[PDB]
Amino acid sequence: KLPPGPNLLHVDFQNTPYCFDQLRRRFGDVFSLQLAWTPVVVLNGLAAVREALVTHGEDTADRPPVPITQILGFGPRSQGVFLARYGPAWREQRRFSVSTLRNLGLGKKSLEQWVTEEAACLCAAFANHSGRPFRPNGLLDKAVSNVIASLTCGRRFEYDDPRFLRLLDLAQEGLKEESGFLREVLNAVPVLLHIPALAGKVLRFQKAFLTQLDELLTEHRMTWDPAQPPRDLTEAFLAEMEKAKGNPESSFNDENLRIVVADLFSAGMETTSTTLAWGLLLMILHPDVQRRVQQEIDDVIGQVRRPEMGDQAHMPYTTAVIHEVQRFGDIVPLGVTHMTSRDIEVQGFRIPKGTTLITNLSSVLKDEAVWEKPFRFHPEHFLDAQGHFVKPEAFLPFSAGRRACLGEPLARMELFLFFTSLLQHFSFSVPTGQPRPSHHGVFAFLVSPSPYELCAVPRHHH
Ligand code: HEM
Ligand SMILES: CC1(C)SCCN(S(=O)(=O)c2ccc(Oc3ccncc3)cc2)[C@H]1C(=O)NO
Ligand SMILES: [Zn+2]
Ligand SMILES: [Zn+2]
Ligand SMILES: [Zn+2]
Repeated sequence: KLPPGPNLLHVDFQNTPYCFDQLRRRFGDVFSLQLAWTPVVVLNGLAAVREALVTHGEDTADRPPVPITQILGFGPRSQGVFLARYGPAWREQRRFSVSTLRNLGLGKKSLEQWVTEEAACLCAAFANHSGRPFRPNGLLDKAVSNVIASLTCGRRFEYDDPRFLRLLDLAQEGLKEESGFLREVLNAVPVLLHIPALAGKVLRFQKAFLTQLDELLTEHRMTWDPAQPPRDLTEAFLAEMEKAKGNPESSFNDENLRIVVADLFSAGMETTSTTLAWGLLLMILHPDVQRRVQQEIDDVIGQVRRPEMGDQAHMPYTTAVIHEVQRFGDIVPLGVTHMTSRDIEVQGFRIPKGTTLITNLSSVLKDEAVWEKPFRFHPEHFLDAQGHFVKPEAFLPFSAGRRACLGEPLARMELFLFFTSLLQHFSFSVPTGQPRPSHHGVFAFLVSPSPYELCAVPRHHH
């Protein structure tokens, strides 16, 4: 009983999410596609995604093999987390990252204070624009990159630092290669790998990004004090590397240190800062909502004191707006692919072993059966009539199951602290004479808002 479907060129790749709406209205919530000899089943809506990732989660936590990553040093015990196959290498790094982030202060007050210190740096770089129009994306990336740089590498960088700039530039470009035509065709057709020029051109920026990290990791190895408890995730990793010398089963090796640190670092940049970029864009398209958040900040926090996570429970409207920015911004619309380890049943359809699953997360965040006004920016999607915060089950921007985004608690903290700090100290607006920016993003693996400019005008002198 396989799922219905049409394939290879009946799929618009310059606007895939809208194409998958058409096939879902045609064939239903679970449909098939055959793309380059790989069988694909697309999952749509909460129940199909939840059935596959939670109910059959034991059989859907694997990823599709990616032989092109062999250039970045990937091997059976060197697989990072994000593209790692389901197995001991993935499980050890995932638990290590999850608990190392926690022990470095994630769920606690030292990280909150760190993030608001970085928000102040970001606020100051905003004020240095003298109320003139500017694209906020670059400074967002730097402020958010410094948070993950702090957790993984034990340091931040100056916004003018050329090494930081190169690091961000290579990462943004290396992300663009993950969803480029060349990358998948050699991952699809493997043999083309050996051809020298094809090997030297693909993942040039991802290989450059890793090279630039090796340089920071080498300096960190110089400054690390093993006689003291690990200050950051790289030190925690290196300590585990030492204990594991002589153990060829450990994923704590030199090949995996650069991959894991790159994984967390690059993920820590591109996600939260893109969401924040949608946030500001939507605050200048909906100044009524901006003003209402600014009112809630004043009644709970004030205009001088820095925000804390203990405020959020008393700020349902600001929490609603932030959730709505993630729901509307829809930053990863087609998720990250999984693959079945067994035959499974989703929505009464049989899905064979070895099928690439596409969790259509956009079809969950914008499900017309679930949300009042899915195609509008509407904070009341997360509010009830008395103004209490409610989170529907369809809020799945981080996916579900054993592979669900391990960054989620850091993202939640960063989103709240950076967002409220910016709105606490500035008033954001479309620039005086410019056309009203689009609310449609540019589709890639990650969906950023269409490029726009804003003006940040302080709310106070003192
Ligand atoms: C707004 C911010 C973010 C969003 C919307 C987001 C979304 C996602 C999604 C949809 C997945 C795929 C889960 C699946 O396989 O079904 C994922 C995985 C992952 N994310 Fe995030 N992410 C965000 C921020 C972050 C941050 C800040 C980090 C690191 C600190 C991070 C690290 C990871 C990692 C390592 C994985 C792989 C998890 C695994 O395979 O076990 N993400 N994320
Ligand atoms: C270590 C690697 C260079 S190995 C090859 C792939 N990249 S990448 O820089 O192209 C990348 C970055 C972010 C991302 O999107 C995310 C991540 C996390 N949560 C939600 C969305 C996807 C891919 C690195 C990687 O795996 N990072 O995680
Ligand atoms: Zn350190
Ligand atoms: Zn209520
Ligand atoms: Zn101020």
